[PDB]
Amino acid sequence: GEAPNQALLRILKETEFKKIKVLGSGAFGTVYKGLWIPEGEKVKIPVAIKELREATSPKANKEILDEAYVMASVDNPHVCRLLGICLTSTVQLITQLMPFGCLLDYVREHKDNIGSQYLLNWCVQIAKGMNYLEDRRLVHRDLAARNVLVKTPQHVKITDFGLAKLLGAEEKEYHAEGGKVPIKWMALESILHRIYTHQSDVWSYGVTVWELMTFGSKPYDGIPASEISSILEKGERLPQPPICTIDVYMIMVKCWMIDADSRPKFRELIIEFSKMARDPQRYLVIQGDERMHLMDEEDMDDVVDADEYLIP
Ligand SMILES: C#Cc1cccc(Nc2ncnc3cc(OCCOC)c(OCCOC)cc23)c1
Repeated sequence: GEAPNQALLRILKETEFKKIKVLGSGAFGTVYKGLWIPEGEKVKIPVAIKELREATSPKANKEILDEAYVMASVDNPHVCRLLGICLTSTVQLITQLMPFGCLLDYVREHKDNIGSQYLLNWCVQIAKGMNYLEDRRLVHRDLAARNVLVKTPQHVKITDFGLAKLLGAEEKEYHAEGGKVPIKWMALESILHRIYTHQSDVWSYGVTVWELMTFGSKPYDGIPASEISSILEKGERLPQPPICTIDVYMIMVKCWMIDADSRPKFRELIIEFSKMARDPQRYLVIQGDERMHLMDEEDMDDVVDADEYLIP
């Protein structure tokens, strides 16, 4: 009693796309930047191409195809979608280019120009994407700022489905196996029982929210992954970001309750952050909150311009 997944997997000819520059060569393969030019039409589509290292890997090959399967099965404005695959020596995933890269690095190199309206709209958008995934019965499993891409400063989307698992109809949770999950973003029950749920994703959503409000800080900067379970067992949690009103911080804290059902639901996070988005400054206190444009390059507020200083 399960719905057939009639998603279309598109096989694209390598001749149809012109690679142009590598965006990153991490410990997973490489991500390129290019243009997809379908033979028939008269359109040039900016795309990102992801593949593995030159030599063929056994299990890594299955993993790209697993990731292709999930990306080809989601269609939402706040989720990254697969345009298709190109069967070369190694399989290549092709998706829409998110020009401004990942959100984490984005908040880092733009701290001095990120106003409360942008922060709150991203929380709404990320919550919408996640609620969609929940409707599709998909449990992310690696939600974090690094996995949210920026199409434009006003439009972000969730990505990286490398660990995503689709749950059955009467299936409530996923039981994992190997240890390859980032500890500092996982629910307590995940670390203790390898259990994952939509509610487990909410915990990660909370942490993701923390990264944004702190403009890109590393959660538990000191503490090493091994200790995280214990500090969490003692009831410790991430600190209140300086720009955070208690209203916002209470949202992050709720996503971190021990009882998973006590945490909010993505559909509720959307409503909550949406209300706050209508009146940004009542919820986040940021020094500039616009732009913060005559570079003094000094620490002085008794400065007065010469054409305002008259005959003494
Ligand atoms: C298929 C697939 C797939 C799966 C997971 C992740 C991505 N990533 C991306 N997809 C689309 N556009 C990207 C653009 C990027 O530009 C970043 C710098 O911004 C000026 C970018 O940065 C790569 C990491 O090094 C910075 C990643 C992009 C693609």
